[PDB]
Amino acid sequence: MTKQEKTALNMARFIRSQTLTLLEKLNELDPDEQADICESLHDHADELYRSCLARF
Amino acid sequence: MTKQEKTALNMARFIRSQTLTLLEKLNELDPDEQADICESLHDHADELYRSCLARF
Repeated sequence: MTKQEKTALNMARFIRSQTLTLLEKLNELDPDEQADICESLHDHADELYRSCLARF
Repeated sequence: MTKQEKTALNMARFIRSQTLTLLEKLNELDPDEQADICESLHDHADELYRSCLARF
């Protein structure tokens, strides 16, 4: 278990935690607003993915 | 422009900001770790989406 591996795992734990907080907050908005936010999260996750592939 | 609309927009601005920070940090991990994190973000965005649809 390298230090960097611990950092990657912490990042994953952070994302899981943040996601649960977002669910709680989204429940406070209207359906269409929830849809807009979820779409943005999805699109941003994919741009990150392509950005990592590009910087290779 | 309702208060709730301002909250939704702030949430979007927060997600954009967090995403840019994640790009910076992912560049510090190995390719396979980057792939693992990006996949988790993508899967979590979709679970959120389905969770919002379910709670309707």
